[PDB]
Amino acid sequence: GTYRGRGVALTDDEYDEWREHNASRKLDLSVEDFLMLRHRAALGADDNDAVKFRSWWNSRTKMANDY
Repeated sequence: GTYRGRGVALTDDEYDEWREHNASRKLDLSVEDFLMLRHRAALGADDNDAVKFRSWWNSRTKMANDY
């Protein structure tokens, strides 16, 4: 996967789609946080924020797991 904190630009879609994540989940989250949520979901970590991200994002998009 990508990274976090290191000026992460993330894969092309998901970063832009994070701006949508901000909208849809009615939060005001930074990309790093997003990248984590998707990271865990995509890769194989099940931290609840990431799983609730998964649930929401995978009913609609189902991302582009660092593709």
